[PDB]
Amino acid sequence: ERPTFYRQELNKTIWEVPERYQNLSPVGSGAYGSVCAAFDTKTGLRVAVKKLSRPFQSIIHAKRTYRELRLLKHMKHENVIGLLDVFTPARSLEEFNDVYLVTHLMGADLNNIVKCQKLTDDHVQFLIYQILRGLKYIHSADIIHRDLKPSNLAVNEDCELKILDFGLARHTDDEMTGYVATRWYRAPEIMLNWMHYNQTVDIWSVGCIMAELLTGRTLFPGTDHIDQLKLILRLVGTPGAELLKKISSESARNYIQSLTQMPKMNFANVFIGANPLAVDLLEKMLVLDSDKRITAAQALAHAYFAQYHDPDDEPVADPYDQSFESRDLLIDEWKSLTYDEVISFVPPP
Ligand SMILES: Cc1ccc(C(=O)NC2CC2)cc1-c1ccc(C(=O)NCC2CC2)cc1
Repeated sequence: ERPTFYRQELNKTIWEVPERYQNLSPVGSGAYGSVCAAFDTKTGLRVAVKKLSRPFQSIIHAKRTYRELRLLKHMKHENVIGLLDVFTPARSLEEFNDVYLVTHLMGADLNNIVKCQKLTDDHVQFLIYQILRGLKYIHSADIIHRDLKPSNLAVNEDCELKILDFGLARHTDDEMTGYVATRWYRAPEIMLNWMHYNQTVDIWSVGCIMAELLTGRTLFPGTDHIDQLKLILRLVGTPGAELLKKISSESARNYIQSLTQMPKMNFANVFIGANPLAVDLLEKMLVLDSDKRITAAQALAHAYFAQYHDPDDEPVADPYDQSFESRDLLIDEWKSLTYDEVISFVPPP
């Protein structure tokens, strides 16, 4: 049964949304795309409404629209952003051309938390616990976040946390250039394209985030890719023979071999005053060889989280069929698939 929709101008375009959503107000300062906060009068929830920009203008846009909708429809986990609603004012596939995604709105991101608050060790435990609990779920569906950073960890007043923006990858070279947070949380294998990477890139990012909650300071605030790699290698040491062999980029291998060999530093001296259990977990996360990093499931059982860990309440995801990713389709075929997903949406309980 079709809701009645109303129109207003927001973010220099016409937003057309069901009446249940009231007091739309732009948020994010552009960062999360075209997102408005709203009040969902039907549920009493503060919601975030994302209007997809030009979702079917190219094959690339059409496929990424389908991708985002597929991802959100799948994720049903307390620590992972999920889909409250998805709609279009279109009454048929022919007229279908805008997609609006509705999620919970959290009051802040972690970037603002670590900037404006003092985090106790207990706050760090709880926050990192929740990130790993959400990542266990994401990783179990064979989704890689690839871009985990403080600004995509959404947090309410009770420090309850949801992970945003997983599996969408993105980013231009210019965006990754220079003294920029966009690059500081990236695993070096993906920063320098050493090899075909996998979900283990996300654990590096968690290590960088955790260290920063502990010290209040960016762990590897490189001024550029090369300066960042040097900051990283000073802390964790230069690669050994075994890791070198795994760098399939011959070019990248050759460069990294030009560097003066350095040993791994003592993490107790780097993280003075930190809980020894935090120091140990950092050591297990910040391993240069991605093969040897602790996994999210393993990390949840680490002694640092003894107060939060519950093995009966760390769920995994239902199978996520992402065979569409291998598929070459036309714009109108991606658009039809997206429409089927809009039409079949059933809201959460
Ligand atoms: C609305 C929306 C739609 C999609 C996605 C997403 O992650 N998609 C990728 C597929 C996973 C995210 C959102 C969204 C959810 C929450 C906030 C929020 O609370 N921001 C932090 C506070 C402002 C300080 C912003 C955007």
